[PDB]
Amino acid sequence: VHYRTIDSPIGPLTLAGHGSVLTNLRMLEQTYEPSRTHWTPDPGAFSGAVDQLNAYFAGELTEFDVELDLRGTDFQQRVWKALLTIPYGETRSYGEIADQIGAPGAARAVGLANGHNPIAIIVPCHRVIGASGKLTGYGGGINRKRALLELEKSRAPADLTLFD
Amino acid sequence: VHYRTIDSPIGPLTLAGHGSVLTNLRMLEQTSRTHWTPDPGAFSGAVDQLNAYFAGELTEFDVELDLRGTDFQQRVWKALLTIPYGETRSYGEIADQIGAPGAARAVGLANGHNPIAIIVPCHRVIGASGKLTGYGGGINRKRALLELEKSRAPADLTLFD
Amino acid sequence: VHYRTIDSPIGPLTLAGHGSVLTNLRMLEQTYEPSRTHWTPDPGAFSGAVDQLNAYFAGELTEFDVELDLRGTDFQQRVWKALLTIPYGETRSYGEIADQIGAPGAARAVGLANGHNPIAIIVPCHRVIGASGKLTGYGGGINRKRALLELEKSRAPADLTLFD
DNA sequence: GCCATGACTAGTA
DNA sequence: TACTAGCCATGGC
Repeated sequence: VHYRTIDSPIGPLTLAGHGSVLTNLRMLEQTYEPSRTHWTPDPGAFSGAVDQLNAYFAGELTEFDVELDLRGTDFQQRVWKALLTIPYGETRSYGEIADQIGAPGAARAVGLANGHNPIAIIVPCHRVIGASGKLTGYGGGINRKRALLELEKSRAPADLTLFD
Repeated sequence: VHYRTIDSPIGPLTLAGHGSVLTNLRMLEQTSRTHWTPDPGAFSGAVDQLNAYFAGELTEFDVELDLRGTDFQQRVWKALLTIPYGETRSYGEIADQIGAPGAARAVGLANGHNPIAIIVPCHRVIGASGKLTGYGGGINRKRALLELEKSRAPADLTLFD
Repeated sequence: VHYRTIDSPIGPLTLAGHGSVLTNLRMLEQTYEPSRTHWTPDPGAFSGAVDQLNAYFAGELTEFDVELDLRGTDFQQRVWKALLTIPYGETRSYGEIADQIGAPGAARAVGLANGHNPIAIIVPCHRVIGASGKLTGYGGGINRKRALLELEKSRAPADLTLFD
């Protein structure tokens, strides 16, 4: 299992997976770090994705063509699959997904499922929010989530939104 | 408004209201009684029934109620009244039943604010896990009343399980 | 208005008031700063109240003999008055207090009123907790809340509880 | 338009 | 058991 850390406007992102397939995408200081058992530094890895992320922040990207290995509970899976439903710039609520995937009255259970997302950004755990419309939490900081949302309505540098 | 305290297996019940219409029924140490005048001759229709209930004979009250409270509380309480004797529903089920699904916690609090205990069968609402989860005059009373309605016979004893 | 700032196990406390009657008592980085308008420092001030606090933190003093002047809402005064009810070493739920000043349903409301208690220990906003058992929030952080509650529970300095 | 609430509910370690 | 990135109705402010 190979891993690579690139820079970003919200800080270093660390991608990981097998060959060309991402298993992980995490940030600096976000809760629930996976055990990184058998991880190897590979500077040239995930070049496809690495390009695409850079573009995303640069404004020019909206849909992510990448290969993913999502490993986790069928409830967790069913959720995360739904997250990719969510288009660029749009937002859904915790409650709404619990409906979409047919687990009505599981609005909170999603809470956990979002946080155990192993592949941030590309799987958009940041596009899910409270029914009132408030950011309730983010693995890597509530403010970071905010910066990622304010990118997607106005193409505003997360470099900035981040210190508000 | 005029009021009267009586006994029961679970200790003093205070009934209150105006004329023969009942606004409150409160048991001891529960979760503002201004202008209230004690009148030990009142609500005897109600009081009769409340003994019958505890004897395990009455299973359908016949009293006039005055349920002052918020819109959402009315709707809840009114829904409490549809729960038959010796059955039970979840806080969820009620939420659904009043067409405000996913409010069940709120049902909890409306349920908390029942101004008229027992006759409004708020104690028959329970957790979807079957858990008791709390009652105004304590959990042990809740258990007692439920056990009573199950057995159609006094569960005076159940207060000390 | 005089004030005097003294040391304590939970960080320095500042007492203010007129002559010998206490109007405020607050901690560092406490939520809801009041304006210190026309405050002038008096390092000999309130020596009654002081020698009691040292004794309170030594676990010896249990009931404060002190003249207060509280200022706030019709309601806020009801709540704060309800607080001097609570004996050393016991607690009450938020809503429990609500009931006791004849205003059921106002739990979340008593929330704020504590927030705004001008005198922090002597009037024990710290002895008020969520019915869940979990302790909900505190002016100078839960660390400090926890510590005080443990102090009363042990009749013994709990100045490590800050770090638990 | 803010919240230091609470008789809920749903999945994991 | 007991954890939560939730929820909805509140009552002051």
